[PDB]
Amino acid sequence: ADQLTEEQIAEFKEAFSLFDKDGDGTITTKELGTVMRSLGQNPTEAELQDMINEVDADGNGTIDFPEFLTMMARKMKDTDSEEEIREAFRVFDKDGNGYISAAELRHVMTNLGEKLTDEEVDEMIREADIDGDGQVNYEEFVQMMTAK
Ligand SMILES: NCCCCCCNS(=O)(=O)c1cccc2c(Cl)cccc12
Ligand SMILES: NCCCCCCNS(=O)(=O)c1cccc2c(Cl)cccc12
Ligand SMILES: [Ca+2]
Ligand SMILES: [Ca+2]
Ligand SMILES: [Ca+2]
Ligand SMILES: [Ca+2]
Repeated sequence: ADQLTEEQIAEFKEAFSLFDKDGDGTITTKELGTVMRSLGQNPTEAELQDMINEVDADGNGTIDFPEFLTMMARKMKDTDSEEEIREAFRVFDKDGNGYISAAELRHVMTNLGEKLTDEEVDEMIREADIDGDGQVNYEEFVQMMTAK
C-alpha cells in the first residue's frame, strides 16, 4: 500500500542529535533536561525521570538509538491522506503556508464560478475551525467534511 522512505529515519536522526548536547550517543535525564528548557518548558530532574520511564524498556535510566527510532517511527502523529481531502487541500493552498485562510477561500469560490459574499466565507471557516480558529489545517478539513 504505502512505500516508506529513508527520509523518515533521517528526521528522527536529526531530533536525536538535537537532544544529546554532550557527544554521548545516549539521551540521559540531564541532556534531555536542557532539551526541554531550551524549547519551552521548565520541569525538574525528578518529573523528567518519570517522562523517561515510558521511554525505557530495560531499566537503565536512559534511552538508546533503537528505542528512540522504534518509538517515534511507529505513530508520533496523525496525518490522514485520502483522494478526497488530498485534492481539496491542493486547491485551497496556493500560497505555500499549507493552510486554508478565510481570504483564500473567498478567491477560490469566485474562480470556480460561484458568488459568495465575505460574510459566507468567514462563517464557513468558522464552522470548520474547531481547533484552529483563525486558520484551518489538514486534520480540520478531514473532520469537518466527514461526519455521521
Ligand atoms: N514535546 C514538544 C517539545 C519537545 C519537542 C522535541 C522533542 N520531541 S518528543 O517530545 O517527542 C521527545 C524527543 C526526545 C526524547 C524525549 C523523552 Cl526522553 C521524553 C519525552 C519526549 C521526548
Ligand atoms: N477530492 C475531493 C475534494 C472535496 C472538496 C470538498 C470541498 N468542500 S467545501 O467546498 O464545502 C469547503 C472547501 C474549502 C474549505 C472549507 C472549509 Cl475551511 C469549511 C467548510 C467547507 C469547505
Ligand atoms: Ca549523552
Ligand atoms: Ca533504555
Ligand atoms: Ca494556503
Ligand atoms: Ca481551527
